[PDB]
Amino acid sequence: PASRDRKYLARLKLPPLSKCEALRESLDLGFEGMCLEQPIGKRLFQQFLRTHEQHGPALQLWKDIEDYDTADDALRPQKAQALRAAYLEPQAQLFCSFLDAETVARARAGAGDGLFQPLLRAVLAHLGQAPFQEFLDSLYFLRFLQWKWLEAQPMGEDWFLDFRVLGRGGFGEVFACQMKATGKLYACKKLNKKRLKKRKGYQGAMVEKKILAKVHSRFIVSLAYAFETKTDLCLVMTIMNGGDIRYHIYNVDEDNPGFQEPRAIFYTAQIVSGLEHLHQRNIIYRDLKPENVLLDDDGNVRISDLGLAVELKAGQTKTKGYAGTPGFMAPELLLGEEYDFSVDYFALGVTLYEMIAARGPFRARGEKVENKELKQRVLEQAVTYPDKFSPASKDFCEALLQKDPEKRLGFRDGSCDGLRTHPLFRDISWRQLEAGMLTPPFVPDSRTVYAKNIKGVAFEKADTEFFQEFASGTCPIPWQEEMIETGVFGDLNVWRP
Ligand SMILES: CC(C)c1ccc2oc3nc(N)c(C(=O)O)cc3c(=O)c2c1
Ligand SMILES: [Cl-]
Repeated sequence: PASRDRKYLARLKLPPLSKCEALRESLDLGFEGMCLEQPIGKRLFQQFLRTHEQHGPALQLWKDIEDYDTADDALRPQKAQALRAAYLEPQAQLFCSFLDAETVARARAGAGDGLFQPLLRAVLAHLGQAPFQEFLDSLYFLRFLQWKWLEAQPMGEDWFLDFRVLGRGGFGEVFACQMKATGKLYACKKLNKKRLKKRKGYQGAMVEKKILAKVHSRFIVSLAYAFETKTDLCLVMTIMNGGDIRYHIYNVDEDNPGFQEPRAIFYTAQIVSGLEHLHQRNIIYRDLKPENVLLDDDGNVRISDLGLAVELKAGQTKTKGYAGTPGFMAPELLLGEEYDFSVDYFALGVTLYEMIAARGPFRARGEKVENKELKQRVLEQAVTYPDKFSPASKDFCEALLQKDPEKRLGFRDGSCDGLRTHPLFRDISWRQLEAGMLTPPFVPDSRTVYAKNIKGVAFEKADTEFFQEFASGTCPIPWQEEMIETGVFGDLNVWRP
């Protein structure tokens, strides 16, 4: 697919303003939701602030804090100094007068990791008041509505060209496809309708869809579009051309398999960030393993396949249910007891162990064991560590592979902050990692392909009613990201050529 389609790009055209009146009422106009969380909203909000002299200081301070948050440690002292001199001095041209004396004085002191975070909250609080109100009453808000109208237009199977098959497995096939208008590459997972019904796979598919839709993280595969065809239910999501971790452990360098420790730590840190994102939203992954951790072109990883994931309702702290992969399921799960997010951290310990050791903690390399035998080992067998493990790796895996979930390291006080402070992540800049700034340790070769692999019922009302609910359409944030990434936003959002 060495070519976008101009026929479908032509369909991406901004509507007249009258077509956006209906949308203006039936839409969440929250400041946080519109101008911070939605890329096009933020972009248009900042353009508004740019073009209004009085909001210049607040805009540039906002940008410089974000600049400081992603900068190299060597440049941070300088950028902190320049920032304070530019915005936090009464006589400075871009002095932010809207701040309190308390916040300005505070920001002028200290040089910590979380510096300017109180300052950012103060700026965003200010911007969400008067400047936001002015924005709603400006052309830039109307332009946002135009983009939102375009976002809501139908973009089903006709907008996607499948050009290669990636996998064939449980419940359907996975294709690599191109969004025709913009040319962006996606992975499309197609679930066969008849097969789903036959396996009663409605809950598992619906739950996965809803989770992928509501979650937005660089360490979890994103859902961009959800639509239906005559035969399939389709999920268009982030493509990951590097393939799964497991392949990279064993099938590159087969004479010395396993990752170098720095590389294993990098992926672990990325996985942790993904897990935290789910756990902070009361979701349990329940299927963490090398084969479900995928690599993209740049060498960054994401967790995938949320089919066994479960969301706790409000008030609920633990759940019950046998689900997962043999060798990665925690003891408390295997015993049929209640469990929380701790099960995912046990799986992380196993995942990290396998990355370094090039084998499971409970089996030798290539050993085939029956599920009853492997169940006994997880519950009873103590994990041994070969010489490739450093003191940090061993200690960390020992902490994660605790059979008792009370003694096990993981989610505490609404975060993984306690886990981050382990000496294993000594050389990891969490701040840059989470912003996707860190250079990955290994970059996959685009030439190289990192993989192996190769009834009649009628539909009722409840089936079609379910499929429409499933086919929720375009996911707002991933779509906006796409419009910007591909330059379609820049191209259509002009004023004077
Ligand atoms: C055939 C192999 C080299 C390959 C290349 C790209 C891939 O891109 C993917 N993207 C996804 N979102 C998911 C997923 O959502 O599970 C899975 C894959 C692959 O398996 C996958 C496998
Ligand atoms: Cl205006």
